[PDB]
Amino acid sequence: MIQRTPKIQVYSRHPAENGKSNFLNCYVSGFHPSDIEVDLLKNGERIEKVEHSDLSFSKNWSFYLLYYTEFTPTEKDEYACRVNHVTLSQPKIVKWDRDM
Repeated sequence: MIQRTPKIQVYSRHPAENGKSNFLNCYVSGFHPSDIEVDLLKNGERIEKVEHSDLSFSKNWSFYLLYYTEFTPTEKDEYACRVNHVTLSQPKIVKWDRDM
């Protein structure tokens, strides 16, 4: 057996073909086992509608999740990714840096 803690990155992107749209992204990488819970948070509250959840693996024991959705950030709102995994005794919350 092998278990690996996810790396968690939170960032925003504008699709070049539609530059006024903005997406909040949580890239959860290199984890095993594949069982996992991932949410985007807005002001501590789970975002229920997340448009894209793309899971892949490289080696049979390394998984990758891109979890993202359109959003409209205001300088007052706080966003984050929350991840639960067997390797994490407490849920891990990674805050979005607004300049990322």
